[PDB]
Amino acid sequence: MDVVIAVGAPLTGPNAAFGAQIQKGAEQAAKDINAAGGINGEQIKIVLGDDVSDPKQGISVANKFVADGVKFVVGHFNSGVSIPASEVYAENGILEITPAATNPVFTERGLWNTFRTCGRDDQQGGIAGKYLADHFKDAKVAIIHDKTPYGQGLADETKKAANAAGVTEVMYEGVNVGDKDFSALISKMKEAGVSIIYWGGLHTEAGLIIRQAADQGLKAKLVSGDGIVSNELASIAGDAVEGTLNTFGPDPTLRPENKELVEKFKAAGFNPEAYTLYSYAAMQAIAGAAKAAGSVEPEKVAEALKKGSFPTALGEISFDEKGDPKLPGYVMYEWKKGPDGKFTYIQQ
Repeated sequence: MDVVIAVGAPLTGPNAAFGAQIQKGAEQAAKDINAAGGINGEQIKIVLGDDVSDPKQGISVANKFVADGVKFVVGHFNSGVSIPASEVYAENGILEITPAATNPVFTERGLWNTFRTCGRDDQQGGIAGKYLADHFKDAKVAIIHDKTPYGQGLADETKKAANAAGVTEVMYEGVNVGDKDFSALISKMKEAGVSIIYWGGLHTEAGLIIRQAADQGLKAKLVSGDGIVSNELASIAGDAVEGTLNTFGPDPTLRPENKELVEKFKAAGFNPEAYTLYSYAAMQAIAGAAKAAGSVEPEKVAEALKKGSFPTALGEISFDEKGDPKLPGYVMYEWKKGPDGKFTYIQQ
């Protein structure tokens, strides 16, 4: 009997590009694992669910997955979607491994079923806050967030770390996801002499802020997190994106062992940037744990995940008792033109 594994992701909406990263990564992994004999001799069957980065629609997706006999979910992208969805999964025998949701709460509720291949925002904010102090000790910093669990959570972790390292922000403000006119906020930052904008949120709002700041004559560098790692940031922001900084884990497209895999994605018409291989790796973790467990039962796969180590596109993966991966930490990237002439994030 096929092992039904769902991709829960923002396939449409503002974060569609990330939905594609997750979908393409998981789909290719399923194909590759199936070509090698499947999981414990059984083929993977992928089902898709589009959460539109909307917790309400994520819950409907979660319900659809339960009804369709889903056993494992790779996803979701947004913490505000993944946290509520994970409860539905936890109550209905479904293991969820997110490749991108970073809010600490996701693995801090004592649920048997929650795992990640990505890091978490207490780790990320620690790195970011220390970076602000190390490189912009005397700068006037504005901390702006998108009023979501993820965005404000990351801003707050960064604030805490920056504050402890001697940087006191001159502004701390929330904006609403979906809002697009930042003129007043940018003017306020200009009046305040802001030269650094720390952004707790995603690429859509980040790109709008970067572009509008340039247009309005606010000379400030935007610093953000894992939420902005898409080419679409550059598409929205334009050339003004140059110099932008953000934290992200290791870039797995740069791992030598992934050379052929990355070439294969490109031959299929997809640029497997950012979370693509984090999603690929989540599928690999499920397969490896099931192999070790001698079972495809989600509860048994969960126990196996917390015991052993497994080969993935991210490197050898293992998990702590809360479901968080033991993988390399966050590093700071800068936006610059890559060898292909496009602005992208490159590790400093």
